[PDB]
Amino acid sequence: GYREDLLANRAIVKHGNFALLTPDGLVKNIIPGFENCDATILSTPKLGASFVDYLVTLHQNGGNQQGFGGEGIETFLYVISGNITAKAEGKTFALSEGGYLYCPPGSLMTFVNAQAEDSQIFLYKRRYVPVEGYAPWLVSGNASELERIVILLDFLPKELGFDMNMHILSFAPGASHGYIETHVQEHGAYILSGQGVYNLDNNWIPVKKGDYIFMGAYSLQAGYGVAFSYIYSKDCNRDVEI
Repeated sequence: GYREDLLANRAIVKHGNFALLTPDGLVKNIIPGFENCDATILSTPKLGASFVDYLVTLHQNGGNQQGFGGEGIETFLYVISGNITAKAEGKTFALSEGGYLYCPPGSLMTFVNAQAEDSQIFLYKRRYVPVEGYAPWLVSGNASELERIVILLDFLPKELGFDMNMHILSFAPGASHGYIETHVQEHGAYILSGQGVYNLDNNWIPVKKGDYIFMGAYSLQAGYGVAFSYIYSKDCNRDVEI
């Protein structure tokens, strides 16, 4: 049989713990402000996340010219593929694959497909948490130009001004290393490329390009290549308010 039919139907959920979503096999979301593009909402508080993230494929002139952000809301955009034109804080950014844009609270973001063919984007937003004597700021660039800490990438500054960060993990084929972790902090991962196997709630699940995974608070993760790379969020630098 076709390797594909085998991997058909993997969308599993364990609210608050984890969820494997396959945005493909999902109904599109009609979100005001988004024109000529298919938007599909992923993690949301109703799933337990303290953020909302999206996967959006932009058709010709697809994007959001209305302004994505919101008051007290910070956002982050990542060009999965194609070319778009983002705008924020009066500036303009020509983002190509790997191009990213972070906006501090308040600085609405707009973006549109900059090419003829479809451009695919990954969106993320959360309610920013201010701390005395600090503040975040607009950050933009391309993954290519990022440090190369297997390879870990840190998209945002580590300063307390920031209360979150986006990362990309890559695993070359002949790799002998794998991913693992336990955490109080949630995670939202979108598999950028390759194919691998994850171990969420003690069960192995083949994972692949296009898949999305919600790792809830207080969960154990693990995965390995089989180039396997994925982008993922992570809140940080903050105490827990009660």
